[PDB]
Amino acid sequence: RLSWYDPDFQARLTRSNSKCQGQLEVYLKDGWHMVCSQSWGRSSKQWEDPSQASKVCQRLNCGDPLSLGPFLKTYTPQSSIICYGQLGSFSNCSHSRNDMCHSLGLTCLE
Repeated sequence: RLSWYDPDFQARLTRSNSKCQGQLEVYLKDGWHMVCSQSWGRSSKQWEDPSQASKVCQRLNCGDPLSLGPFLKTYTPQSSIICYGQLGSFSNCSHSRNDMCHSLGLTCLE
């Protein structure tokens, strides 16, 4: 129903320090929500493929994705969400009602 690949899909990297390097904030029906790096059954450790987020970096007019994984620990049990299913699908995600939520970060080139 919703994927980060859709042209209708809206996302931003949180202010943080650089607009091409921050926490992944995505647009849901409700509104903007941060993604927790415990989503899609993935663990809070840097996985080997950041390229799946090239389209996201493109949406923010940034360059190629350098890294994609747990970027710091912001903690906001309401704004941060956890999706279940297939990596990339944001089809009705759940709130991070857990005692170990980590921030998902995307680093795109300038």
